[PDB]
Amino acid sequence: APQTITELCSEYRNTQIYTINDKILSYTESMAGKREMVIITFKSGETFQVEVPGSQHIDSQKKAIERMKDTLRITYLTETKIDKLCVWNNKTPNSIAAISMKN
Amino acid sequence: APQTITELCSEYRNTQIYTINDKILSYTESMAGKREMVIITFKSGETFQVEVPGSQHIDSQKKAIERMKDTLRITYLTETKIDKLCVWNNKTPNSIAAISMKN
Amino acid sequence: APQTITELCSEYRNTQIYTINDKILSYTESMAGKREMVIITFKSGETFQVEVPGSQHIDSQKKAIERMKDTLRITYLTETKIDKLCVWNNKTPNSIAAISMKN
Amino acid sequence: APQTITELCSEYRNTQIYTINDKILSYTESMAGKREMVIITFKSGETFQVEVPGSQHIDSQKKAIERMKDTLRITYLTETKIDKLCVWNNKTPNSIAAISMKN
Amino acid sequence: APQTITELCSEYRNTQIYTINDKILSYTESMAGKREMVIITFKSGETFQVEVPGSQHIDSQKKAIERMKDTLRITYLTETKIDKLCVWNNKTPNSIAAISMKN
Ligand SMILES: O=C(NCCCN1CCOCC1)c1cc(O[C@H]2O[C@H](CO)[C@H](O)[C@H](O)[C@H]2O)cc([N+](=O)[O-])c1
Ligand SMILES: O=C(NCCCN1CCOCC1)c1cc(O[C@H]2O[C@H](CO)[C@H](O)[C@H](O)[C@H]2O)cc([N+](=O)[O-])c1
Ligand SMILES: O=C(NCCCN1CCOCC1)c1cc(O[C@H]2O[C@H](CO)[C@H](O)[C@H](O)[C@H]2O)cc([N+](=O)[O-])c1
Ligand SMILES: O=C(NCCCN1CCOCC1)c1cc(O[C@H]2O[C@H](CO)[C@H](O)[C@H](O)[C@H]2O)cc([N+](=O)[O-])c1
Ligand SMILES: O=C(NCCCN1CCOCC1)c1cc(O[C@H]2O[C@H](CO)[C@H](O)[C@H](O)[C@H]2O)cc([N+](=O)[O-])c1
Repeated sequence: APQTITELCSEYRNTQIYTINDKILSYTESMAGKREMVIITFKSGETFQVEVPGSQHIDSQKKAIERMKDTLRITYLTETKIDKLCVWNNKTPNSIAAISMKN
Repeated sequence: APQTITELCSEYRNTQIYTINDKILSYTESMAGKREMVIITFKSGETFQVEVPGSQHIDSQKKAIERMKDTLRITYLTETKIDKLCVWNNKTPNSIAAISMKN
Repeated sequence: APQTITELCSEYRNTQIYTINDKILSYTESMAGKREMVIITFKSGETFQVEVPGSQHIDSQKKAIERMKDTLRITYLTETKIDKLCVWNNKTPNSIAAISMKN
Repeated sequence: APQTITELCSEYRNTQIYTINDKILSYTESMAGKREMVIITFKSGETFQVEVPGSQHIDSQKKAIERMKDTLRITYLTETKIDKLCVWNNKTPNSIAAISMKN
Repeated sequence: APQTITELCSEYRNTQIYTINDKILSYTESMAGKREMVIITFKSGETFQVEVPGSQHIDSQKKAIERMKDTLRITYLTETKIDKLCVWNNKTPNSIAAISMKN
């Protein structure tokens, strides 16, 4: 198994590592029909999404998708600094695949 | 996908943005039969609900309605200030579709 | 839908509002068969329960009961003041139907 | 329904009330197969468990057990004082049936 | 049942105890297909994972795995000291079987 996020990220196509080194600036969450997602932004101006669960996801990614949204909400509320994000760049906003934080 | 709550809100009929910029003043939660809902208020007098899950909701919203109430409760308890609410105004009190927070 | 817990509570029979305006003095949780419940008490001597899920409850009340026990646990832990309780008074200890909290 | 942890504890066979009135010293959590359990210890010497789910539990006890582990984790992390524990003494280490915490 | 994590660890083959006595240095989480896992590292250089659920895991272990990720994120967030880790050493990074924390 991978041992860092850089590594996990280079196993997939259309992705990229973003070095954040910052807390989340805004948290957006929606429960509207077909728009059940989370958007975050940074002071740098970047915007990321956790995508609405869809046909592109495998079954084992569904619980992971709710956990990610859980993680982002709590990271926002505690002002925890995020280290890196591994994101899919064929979407807009770019879509979160993985996250890392370090103390 | 949408990049902000406002853009997401304007994909729906019967919605409107309230710019709150404030901590929730009060939190109500009910488990009584047919009234399984949350009600929040602001220092302004604005009252909002998370509707009781129903016929108007599609399957993918069911987890999202539950996430939304988890969000409103921890927001209330931490005194986190809400930025904007995207709400349906064909309900009374108005019904939340999406919420955003900024630090 | 109702806009306050008092209005909400008044839609049911065998219910009354308790105005607490105080933090929970003790929290009790049980996983014992047939007594899967939470009990809370106040410095006033008042005692209240979240009842065991039973044939009195309908379908949609199942997650709400779990949410209400989660809420009482975090309210206890953060020493958050409860404003009112809407309870069913045909049970002892009286049974929580709804909770509000003001900040 | 019972009104305190002691009345509730008296309804079962093989139980006993421990009045610890102290935080949890250590928290151990396992996901190893057939040992999916929580163990806690206190300064005064005792060691208690949350049993691995099994046929001795009825169906409404499955969610209760998960809740109980949730509670012991947060209680540990916050140093919340546990007042009493209703435990079954026909297991080793003794097994949690109920806990109480007080202000 | 085992009374400590070292007694529980030694019931399993291909396991060993890591005495960390330290707070988690980095927390990594991924929702990418087939890498639905969590990775933690320590100031000492040590690196550990929560494997992706698979056929080596029995159903009772599926909930325990979600529980273990939940525990690592909140442990990370609150800077809590991890006392010991019981890990499977036939995997890289080594895989968490059990965790323990004290004061
Ligand atoms: O490039 C991909 N996989 C390539 C193999 C990587 N590898 C898989 C086996 O174990 C080790 C890691 C790969 C790309 C994927 O990509 C797609 O779905 C994503 C959401 O997951 C995003 O929506 C992304 O925009 C989209 O293009 C999806 C999956 N998937 O959800 O199964 C795999
Ligand atoms: O305005 C709607 N359609 C607008 C399309 C926006 N959407 C973006 C993604 O691509 C699909 C279309 C729209 C209105 C809806 O409306 C209704 O349900 C809401 C709760 O869901 C509220 O209760 C609202 O008061 C009620 O009128 C419901 C849905 N729905 O639950 O599926 C869509
Ligand atoms: O909560 C109930 N919901 C079922 C229908 C609810 N309905 C829609 C919303 O506004 C008013 C009434 C409901 C609760 C009722 O109350 C009963 O169940 C409760 C738990 O739900 C309590 O245990 C209470 O002690 C018990 O007497 C009785 C009836 N009944 O006789 O129909 C309905
Ligand atoms: O928890 C039990 N609840 C089921 C019945 C509850 N009872 C119904 C009426 O209101 C008062 C309490 C119950 C527990 C019992 O105890 C058994 O299971 C427990 C876990 O739940 C512990 O593992 C304990 O060590 C074990 O002996 C034994 C019986 N029994 O031998 O019949 C019932
Ligand atoms: O080999 C295993 N069990 C077999 C023991 C059966 N038993 C042997 C002697 O006594 C009488 C009968 C066995 C191997 C295990 O290990 C396997 O799965 C683990 C996760 O569960 C890890 O992924 C690990 O790396 C992998 O080897 C784990 C378990 N487990 O978590 O239950 C059991």
